[PDB]
Amino acid sequence: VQLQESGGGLVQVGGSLRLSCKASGFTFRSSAMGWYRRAPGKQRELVASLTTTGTADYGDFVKGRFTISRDNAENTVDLHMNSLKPEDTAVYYCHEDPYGMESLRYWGQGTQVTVSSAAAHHHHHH
Ligand code: NA
Repeated sequence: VQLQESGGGLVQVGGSLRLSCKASGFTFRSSAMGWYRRAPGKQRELVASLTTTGTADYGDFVKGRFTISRDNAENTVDLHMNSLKPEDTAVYYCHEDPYGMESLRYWGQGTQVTVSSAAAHHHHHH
C-alpha cells in the first residue's frame, strides 16, 4: 500500500498550499493519518496528524499556520498550509496507520514543497 500526495510544488514565501493524500480506501476500519516532512540530510519530523478519533497534533514549527483535516467520503487526508517560510522547504509525506497502529504504517511517495517567492513568481507567471 502506497498513498498518493498532491498539491506540492513551488509557492511564494507567505503563500498557501492545499496538500492532499489519497489514502488506502479502507474506510471500513479506523485509522490515524498525518503528514511528515524531510529536508535534505535532516531527520524526518512530524508536521500534523489525526488519531483514529480525530485528535490533532502539530509539529512545534507549525505555530498555527497549518490545519489538518480528513475526508472519508473522498478517502483523503489534507493539509491546508498558510504563511509558508523558506524553512518549510522539504519533501512532505502522508501516512495512514491502520487501526491507529504505527507498526502497520502506510506511506506516500512524498511530494516536494519549495518555498521561494522569486521561483514561484517565475513559474506561476505572476
Ligand atoms: Na504561490
